[PDB]
Amino acid sequence: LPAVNPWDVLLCVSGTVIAGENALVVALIASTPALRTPMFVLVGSLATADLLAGLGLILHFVFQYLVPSETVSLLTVGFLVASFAASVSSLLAITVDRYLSLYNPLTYYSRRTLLGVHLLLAATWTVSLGLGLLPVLGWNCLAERAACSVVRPLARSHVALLSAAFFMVFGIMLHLYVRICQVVWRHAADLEDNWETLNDNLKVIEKADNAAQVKDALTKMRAAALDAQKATPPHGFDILVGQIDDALKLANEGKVKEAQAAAEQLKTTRNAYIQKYLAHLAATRKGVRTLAVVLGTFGACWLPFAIYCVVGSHEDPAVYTYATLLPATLNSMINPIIYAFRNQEIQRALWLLLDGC
Ligand SMILES: CC(=O)N1CCc2nc(N3CCC(Oc4ccc(F)cc4F)CC3)c(N[C@@H]3CCOC3)nc2C1
Repeated sequence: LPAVNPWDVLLCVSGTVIAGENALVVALIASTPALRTPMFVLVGSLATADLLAGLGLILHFVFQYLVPSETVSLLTVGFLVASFAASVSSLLAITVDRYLSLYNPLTYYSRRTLLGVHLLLAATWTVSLGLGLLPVLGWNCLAERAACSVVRPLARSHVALLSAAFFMVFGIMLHLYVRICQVVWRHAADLEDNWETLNDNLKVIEKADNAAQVKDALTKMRAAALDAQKATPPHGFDILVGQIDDALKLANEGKVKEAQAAAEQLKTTRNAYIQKYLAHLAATRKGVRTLAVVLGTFGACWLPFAIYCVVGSHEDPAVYTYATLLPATLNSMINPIIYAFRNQEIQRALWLLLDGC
C-alpha cells in the first residue's frame, strides 16, 4: 500500500480507466447532434482534458519503467500539466456558459454564443498546451540552481505559480456560481410577483361595472405575461398572450360581460402555463446543482495537491504525494460518472448503444 511501485501500477490501471471513459464521452458529444449545444460541447472539452490526464499518466508509467529517454517523461509531465489546466479552464467555461444561458437567454443568441463557445475551446486548449510545453522549453527543475517539486521534473516555482493561479481561478468560479444562483433567485421572484399581480387583476376584473376597469386589468395582465416571457425562452404561452389580446379586443368595443367571460376562459390556459414553467425551473435547479457538485468534487480532489506541491518539504514521505494525487487523479475518473447519473439527456445516449447491441 505505502509502496510507490504498487501505487504506480494502481494509478496506471486507474488512468487507463480514466482515458477510456473520457474518450467514450468525447465520442458521444462529437457524434450526438443533441449533445452539440454549447454546454455539452464544453463538457466534451472537459472530457478531452480528463482523457489527456489518463493518457499522460499511462504514458508516464509506460516510460517510467522501460522509458527510452527522460525528455519523453518531461513531455508527459507536460501532458499532465495540460490536462489539469484544460480541466480547470473548461470548468470555468461551463460555469460561464451556464451563467450566460440563464442571465438573459434571449441575449443567448446563436451568433455570440457559438462564437464564444468555439473561442473558449480555442483559448483553453491553446493555453493549456502551451503550459504543458513550457517545461519542454526549459521551464523544468533539472538545473543546479532550480529546486524540484514533488512532481518531477516540475520546479517548485512553476508548480507554485500553477497552484496560486488555480486557487484564484477556483475563487472566481465560486463567485460566478453565486451570481448564477442570484440570477435564478430573481427569475423565480419576478415570476412570483407576476403571479400575484395576474391573480389580483383577474380578481379585480370580476368586481367592476365599468368597461375601463377591464381594459386596465387586461393591459396589466398583458404586461405581466410579457415580462414572464422575457425571463426565459428556455411549450408556448404566446397563446395566452393571444387570448389576452382577444379579451382586450372584446373589452375595447363595449363588450364587458363577454370580456369578463374571456378573462375567465383564460383560467384554463393560465393553469397549463403555470404548470409548465415549474418544470423548467426544476430543470434549471437540477443543472445548476450538477454544476455545484462538480465544482465541489474538483476542489476537494485537487486542493490537497494544490497545497502540498507548495508546502511540500522535499524530505517528506512519498505517501503524501499519492494521498494528494489519488484524489486529484481519480477526480478525472469520477467526473464522467456524475453527469451520467444526473444529466438525463446524455444518460440517454449512454444506454442507447445497448439498443444498438
Ligand atoms: C512521478 C509521477 O508519479 N508522475 C509524473 C508527474 C506527474 N505530474 C502530475 N501533475 C503535473 C501537473 C500538476 O499541476 C498542478 C496541480 C496543482 C497545483 F497547485 C499546481 C500544479 F502545477 C499536477 C500534478 C500528475 N498528476 C496527474 C494528473 C491526473 O491525475 C494525476 N501525475 C504525475 C505522475
